[PDB]
Amino acid sequence: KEMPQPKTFGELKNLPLLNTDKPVQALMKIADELGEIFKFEAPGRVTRYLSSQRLIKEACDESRFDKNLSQGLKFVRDFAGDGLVTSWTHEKNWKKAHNILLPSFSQQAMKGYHAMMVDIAVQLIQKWERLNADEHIEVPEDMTRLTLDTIGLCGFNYRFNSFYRDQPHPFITSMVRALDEIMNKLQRANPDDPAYDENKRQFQDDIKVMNDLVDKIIADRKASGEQSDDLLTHMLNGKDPETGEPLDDENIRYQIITFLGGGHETTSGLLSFALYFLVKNPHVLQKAAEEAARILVDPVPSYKQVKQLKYVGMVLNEALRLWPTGPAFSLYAKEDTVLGGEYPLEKGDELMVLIPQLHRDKTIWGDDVEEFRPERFENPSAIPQHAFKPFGNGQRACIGQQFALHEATLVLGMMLKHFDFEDHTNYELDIKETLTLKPEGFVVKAKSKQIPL
Amino acid sequence: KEMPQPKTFGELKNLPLLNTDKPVQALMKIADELGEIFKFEAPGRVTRYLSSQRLIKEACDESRFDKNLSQGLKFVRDFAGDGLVTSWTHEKNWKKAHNILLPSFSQQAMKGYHAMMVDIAVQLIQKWERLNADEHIEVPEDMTRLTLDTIGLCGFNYRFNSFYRDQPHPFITSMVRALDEIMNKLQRANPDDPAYDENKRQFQDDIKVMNDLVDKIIADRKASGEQSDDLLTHMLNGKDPETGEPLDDENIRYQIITFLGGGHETTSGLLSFALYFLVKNPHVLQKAAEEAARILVDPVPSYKQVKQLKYVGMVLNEALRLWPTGPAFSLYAKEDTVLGGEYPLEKGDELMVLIPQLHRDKTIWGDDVEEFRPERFENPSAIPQHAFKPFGNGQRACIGQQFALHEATLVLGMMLKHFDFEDHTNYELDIKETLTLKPEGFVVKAKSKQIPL
Ligand code: HEM
Ligand code: HEM
Repeated sequence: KEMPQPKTFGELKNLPLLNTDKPVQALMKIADELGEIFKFEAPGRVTRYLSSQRLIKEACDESRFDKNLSQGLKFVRDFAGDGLVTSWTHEKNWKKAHNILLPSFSQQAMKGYHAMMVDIAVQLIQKWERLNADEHIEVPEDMTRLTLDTIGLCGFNYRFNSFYRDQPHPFITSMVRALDEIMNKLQRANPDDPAYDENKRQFQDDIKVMNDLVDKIIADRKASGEQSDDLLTHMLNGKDPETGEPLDDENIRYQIITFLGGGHETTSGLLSFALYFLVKNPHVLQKAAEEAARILVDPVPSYKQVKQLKYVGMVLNEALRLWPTGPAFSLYAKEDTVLGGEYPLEKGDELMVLIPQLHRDKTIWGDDVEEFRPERFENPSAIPQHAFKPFGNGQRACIGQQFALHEATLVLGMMLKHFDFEDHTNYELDIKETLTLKPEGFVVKAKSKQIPL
Repeated sequence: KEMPQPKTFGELKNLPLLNTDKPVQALMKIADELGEIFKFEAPGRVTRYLSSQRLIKEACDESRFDKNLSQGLKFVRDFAGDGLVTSWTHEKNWKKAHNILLPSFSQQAMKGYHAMMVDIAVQLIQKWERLNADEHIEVPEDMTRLTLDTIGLCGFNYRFNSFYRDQPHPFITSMVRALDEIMNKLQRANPDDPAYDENKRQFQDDIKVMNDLVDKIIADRKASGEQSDDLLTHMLNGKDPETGEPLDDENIRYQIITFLGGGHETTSGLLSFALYFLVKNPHVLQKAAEEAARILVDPVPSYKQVKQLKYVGMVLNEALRLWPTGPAFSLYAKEDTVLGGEYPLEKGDELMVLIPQLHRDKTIWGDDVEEFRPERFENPSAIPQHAFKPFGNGQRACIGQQFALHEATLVLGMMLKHFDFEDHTNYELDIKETLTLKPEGFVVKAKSKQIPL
């Protein structure tokens, strides 16, 4: 069968369709019009967007397709190098680092991070307890403070001290400016044009900032004479069982950058969407609060109590169903293949999985795919293979998934135990896109339940 | 640290604890009571049972510990001699045979076995296709017919023709009766009593049928004048690269018996437990069956398609986590040493790894350790070293591991492609123990999907 394709702009083909603040939301709209697959052509490149579980379960066969670096990720590689997110599977440093850092997300490791997650969570709760009558909460801003600080402390014993700051930490300003520079690069006809010399001067400055903090984190660890078993411990000391080799210096630097960027943004998105859906669905908020109060019976949560917040977990999954905060991942064909018995592909051909659309496939989820209903996840194992993919696929799936979900479950649980929430502006969801998705301008009021912490 | 010890029986010490049909399960229950290590005393022997990954990972250090023959294996050596399973690592014939036969398990060799594995697999599928409307399947019975036939045919070009029989083949009747006589001998206070002279004559009779079949297998091969590149070809003609020597006649006979025994029973257990867990976990059954339908698109599976059954592979590994079919292995201290910083051992001290307990270490796997969740094996690198050992350890690990999993993956794939399964009796798991583990009395109904074979 011949592939649907959205409207074209002459020699620019489809490229102007992504000249927008909201490209993923644009593609989702295309997917609504054209169905489970469409061709997307730009000058000198072609990809195919998949939206159905039927096709995506084939794309997620690792014998037939491997992770591809999208143009965006290729530009990310200019500062994240061969860190885990921006490495090819066949690069030696991918499997090495994969093997070395996976124990940093073991069950023992997760227990060891719990205390410091509580440290940051207490700081959030205290900030909100200390607000005056009628003040509000800037939700994504506060959630980004929490998640940046959490990965900094749990991973690196580094304190960003974001709750002491009116404005994001410099590292994040640089990071966001570098990603912003990257977004703008995706839709430029002449990269080399001298007009863009000021941008790449700014890009080089942003990379300088990120590396300055890297140098510090490393120098502090070397100088604290510490083996505080955390993510950094593993980066500096762990040896890969296959090769018997450690990470080299350069790669460690890239890993720090990678984990500092990747380790917070998607999670803050998740928390912001989850709070959004809770205030728009008071019956769900009430049920989630009921669990928080029944389970979190101590002044601070235990690891085991967090594992027992089953419904809070369902809330977080149902937020990732509707708005997966890393909304796309890219694949390539390992060999010539036919997709879905209809679409022939040649070795090298690229696919894009459009996760938000996958998560709205009515053959999987039923009629009411737009409804926020955490009960869809009562029994997570009922969900078919390759139907719910907010953490990607296979050996290149998110290494930090259990970290993300533990942090988010801890924090949301505490939030529901301690405050009642009001959507006082009747906020209209507005989704900002970077490489990630987040509510923009989401604000709430939190009335303390006056329960000691 | 003082070491826990279960309840005692006067002069008999702990030995009557193993006077049950289900000793490994009894040992697991003790492990749950007493923890990561206990001492077990008999008249004239002591061993320590290990259950934690922390201690087992040390036990698996080959510089400190070498494979020991348990009292059971020492008795098996009465007919398996210095076959690979029943040899000491320091016996010349171990490394010789290991070097000679290890190439018989190369993916190259696997490719050559595939055709004959499908032969037997097709016999099983056809049997089930030919059952009448309300008939059932005796699962362990059929899985044993299949596995025995596979190792006979692929190994030795011998056909047990087990699907043409109601009763097990005489070889397996005698092998089973001989191993049972071993099991009973592990409990007898005065072995030389005249009350057991009937048992000892029958044990010799069972040895004689095994040796009769061996003689025929060798006779058959020689008169054939063939070099059918199989496991028998290597035994008969292969030379050890290190010594430059072939196996002698005697050792060849022992290898044949060893492979015909261990080549089938553990594999048939694995298949039986896997099918058990699938019918108990319908959401996993549907995921596995969907995989099989998507991958096995030809009337007979190819070697390449069997390698694509990733989720089926996960199901098998999760059945090996809960019920590793060879549930224990034994080690001894090569020198005086201290285990786990706390438990001093003298040269020669014996250890027993209790693999089902290892696999239930909550520190490694999480709290939900009794649940059947194949997705624990989605990313191999996420499983700590020495945490999953169904195939033993190091240079003395299972040589047949690849063969076992290829056969099992092929067969379970075809079973899920061709039939729907019903747990019509709501079976209560009943685990029969020999030296190996298997469900007893497990029955299902198979409804054909009427897909041609
Ligand atoms: C809700 C939160 C998160 C979501 C939705 C998410 C999503 C994803 C996705 C979709 C991928 C695959 C990207 C691709 O195929 O190109 C991925 C990879 C990754 N994620 Fe996450 N992530 C989250 C949280 C985290 C956290 C907390 C960390 C670290 C602490 C992290 C570290 C990574 C890394 C290192 C990779 C690359 C893994 C590899 O290829 O070996 N993520 N994530
Ligand atoms: C699921 C199936 C199987 C399991 C769970 C399994 C398990 C084991 C274990 C635990 C050992 C080590 C024993 C010890 O340390 O005392 C072992 C050794 C062995 N297995 Fe397997 N096995 C399986 C299948 C097979 C197959 C199919 C074959 C032959 C075709 C085979 C042949 C052997 C041999 C020859 C050894 C001794 C290797 C040596 O020491 O050099 N096994 N098996």
